[PDB]
Amino acid sequence: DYKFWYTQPVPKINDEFNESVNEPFISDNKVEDVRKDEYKLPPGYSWYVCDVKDEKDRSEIYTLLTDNYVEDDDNIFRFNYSAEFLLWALTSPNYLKTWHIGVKYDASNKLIGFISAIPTDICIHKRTIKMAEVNFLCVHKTLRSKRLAPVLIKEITRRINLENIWQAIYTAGVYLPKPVSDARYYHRSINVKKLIEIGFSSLNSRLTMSRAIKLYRVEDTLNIKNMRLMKKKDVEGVHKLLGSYLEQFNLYAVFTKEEIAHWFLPIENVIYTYVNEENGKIKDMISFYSLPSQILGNDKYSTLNAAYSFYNVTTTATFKQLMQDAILLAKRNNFDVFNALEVMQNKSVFEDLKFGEGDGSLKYYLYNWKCASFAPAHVGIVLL
Ligand SMILES: CCCCCCCCCCCCCC(=O)CSCCNC(=O)CCNC(=O)[C@H](O)C(C)(C)COP(=O)(O)OP(=O)(O)OC[C@H]1O[C@@H](n2cnc3c(N)ncnc32)[C@H](O)[C@@H]1OP(=O)(O)O
Ligand SMILES: Cc1n[nH]c(C)c1Cc1nnc(-c2sc3ccccc3c2OC2CCNCC2)o1
Ligand SMILES: [Cl-]
Ligand SMILES: [Mg+2]
Ligand SMILES: [N+]
Repeated sequence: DYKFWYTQPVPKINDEFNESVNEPFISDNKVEDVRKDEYKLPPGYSWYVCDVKDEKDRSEIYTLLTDNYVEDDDNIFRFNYSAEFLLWALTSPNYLKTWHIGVKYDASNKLIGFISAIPTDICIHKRTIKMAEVNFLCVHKTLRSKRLAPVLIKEITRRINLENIWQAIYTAGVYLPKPVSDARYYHRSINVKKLIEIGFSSLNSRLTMSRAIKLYRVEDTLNIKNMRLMKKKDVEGVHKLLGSYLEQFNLYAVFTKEEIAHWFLPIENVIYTYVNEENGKIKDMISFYSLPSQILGNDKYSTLNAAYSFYNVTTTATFKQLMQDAILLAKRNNFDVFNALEVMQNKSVFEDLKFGEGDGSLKYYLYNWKCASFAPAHVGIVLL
């Protein structure tokens, strides 16, 4: 029925647009007309402005997400974004603290809901638009199906519109009106044995434990011998290499140098970026972020460490050789599995590099934007 989504400027379930349509649902919006009152919460709940730079406010958001955020379909894994990852994800250039919105239960003073946005320039079918990237919408498990989520959504929309921004980008595993693209995820086992023991991977009479371990063995030698952790001197080179690469896609963020520095400079247990420099020029890059999942009800293991393919560009090797090196660098950093979406050129290497198809897919959405949908190979952005 989508009783809430149908009141919003997003496509109806049956809407399909020609490649030539690329425009808002509602144009000529006026900042002066935006509501100045906060949306009403049910009795006993209050808005709270989170300070993600304050360790203790950041720890509250962390706890709320650790306990109540996204699980896989079978409720075996729940994402466990670290506190330091949340700092990086929310404090990108020109971020607004007022777009990091909590909801507390007054009587306990406990955070029970959150939603966030950061500003980014998004190019959709060759038109670049200032947008908000929305993420970390979460309502405590005890308060589900009370229609709190549309309150969170309408309040962040209002605060975004105060900044004269009228479009947003977001991703979800659930189907909503109406994806612009849908990308399945794939997984490449690194610590085979652990993945078998927690239920993620399987054996059979052909594939015994020892044979599974040998199937996924990797050689500890890079195809691109000089691939090294990115350093601040590499920001201009990464900006040129990535910025050029991304223009081929139907949907991508347009990064400034500031943004390159924030989204790529390495941070242990958060973001890993490697580069290959030749004559002071960056010719190849690999990047993946750390997103562990908490393992629910396994006696032996509590955490699955997982590296998430982010942006990868090669000019001196084949894309397969580059992604093989990305797997190796993940293995060198203690990750159990390497996860990738079928975006950009990724799908082309999955069979050869022994990726297995996962359980589900990630839907990409835009708010207040009408356009043709497209295959995920034409998606050139990866959200957190
Ligand atoms: C111009 C600026 C524009 C800015 C805003 C752009 C839009 C931003 C939109 C947000 C983007 C976030 C992206 C992002 O964070 C990444 S996707 C991860 C979302 N978070 C989780 O899955 C965490 C675990 N689940 C929860 O915490 C709750 O189930 C949530 C809070 C999801 C819903 O709480 P609830 O207690 O289960 O449900 P009610 O309160 O009763 O609300 C039901 C209404 O919520 C609609 N719903 C459910 N899940 C949704 C989802 N993932 N996106 C959008 N809408 C979602 C649902 O269809 C229904 O509407 P309908 O009746 O029409 O069908
Ligand atoms: C809960 C869980 N534990 N382990 C799994 C697999 C899942 C299910 C799942 N949901 N999204 C995904 C994937 S794979 C993936 C691979 C590369 C890049 C992004 C993603 C991605 O999305 C990102 C970005 C949007 N925000 C959530 C995380 O994977
Ligand atoms: Cl309303
Ligand atoms: Mg609710
Ligand atoms: N996301």
